[PDB]
Amino acid sequence: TITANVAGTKFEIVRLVIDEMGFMKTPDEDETSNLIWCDSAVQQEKISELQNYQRINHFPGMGEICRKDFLARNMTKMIKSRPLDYTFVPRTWIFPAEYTQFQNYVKELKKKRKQKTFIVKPISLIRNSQDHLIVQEYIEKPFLMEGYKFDLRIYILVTSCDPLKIFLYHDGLVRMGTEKYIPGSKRSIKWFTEFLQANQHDVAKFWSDISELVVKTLIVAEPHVLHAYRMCRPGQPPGSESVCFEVLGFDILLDRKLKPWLLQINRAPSFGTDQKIDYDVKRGVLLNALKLLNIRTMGNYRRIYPPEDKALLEKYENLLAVAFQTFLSGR
Ligand SMILES: Nc1ncnc2c1ncn2[C@@H]1O[C@H](COP(=O)(O)OP(=O)(O)O)[C@@H](O)[C@H]1O
Repeated sequence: TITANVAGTKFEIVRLVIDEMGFMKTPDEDETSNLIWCDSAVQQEKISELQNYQRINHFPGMGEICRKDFLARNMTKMIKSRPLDYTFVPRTWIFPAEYTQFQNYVKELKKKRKQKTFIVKPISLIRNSQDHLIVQEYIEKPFLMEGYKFDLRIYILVTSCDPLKIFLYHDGLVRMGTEKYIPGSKRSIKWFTEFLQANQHDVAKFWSDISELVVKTLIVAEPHVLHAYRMCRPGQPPGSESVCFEVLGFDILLDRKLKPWLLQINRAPSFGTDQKIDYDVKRGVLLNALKLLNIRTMGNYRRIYPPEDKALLEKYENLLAVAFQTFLSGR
């Protein structure tokens, strides 16, 4: 029947959900399983060994948008081509590569008598070495919740890279700060939207900005993923359904003007469940994801690609044309 291999997971909610969908757990050494779940990223050879009926929870080449240094370099090549479309990414400087370039930006800022804050990630701040770090402009005026800075963790389901299909879960995690903000309690996004409603903010625009952010982010990753997949899977017929799917964890910060900024993409987000908020959300994320796969022999998900809007789809396909063009230039 429909079987599963949960040897590569350490989270009970993953096993719980898979057991709840009706999957029969195979012994760990069994590679025949219809579904193969692994927490961390998989070797490309493992994806190449799959059969066309099998489904694994990771795309090959997704590290181009998950690794903060790769994400910075690729987005940079994209900003230079399409700056108006990609404004959701704070300026980032990869070290020890863009050291001199970063110093020049500080030089101009000094002469202009202006000041900016900068965050250093693997974490500390700076107001202006040969180590592998990254420098990023610091969003100084974040959206505060009762005087508190918070983080958004949204969950993205990518079911295919050919044709590209992207789903956005309309719920997630909110990580409020410990001490109040000046220039960790957990909550749900569903609750945060109800907050925005009571405080009269456009919840629809919030989701729309988030959706466009994700698609345009995956658009940057698409040429990397598509090539890796096709070289990993040379035995797939022209219209063969995707062997790979993936649940990505987007870390996102909103500024005072409720503009969503991309911080990182986690291809291996913790599905741990110590609290009830973690349970309901993450179970719903995993359960509905397997539902959409429809493994044979949506719920709180909304398809953001391909969009029902024709005009928006045209813009996306234009960006994809640029993404693939930018892709060939680098390699
Ligand atoms: N460019 C940035 N601008 C403003 N605040 C940021 C920025 N980057 C991170 N913050 C904060 O830094 C924290 C993220 O820490 P990070 O090391 O990148 O990931 P992790 O959560 O695993 O520690 C978040 O609280 C986030 O709000």
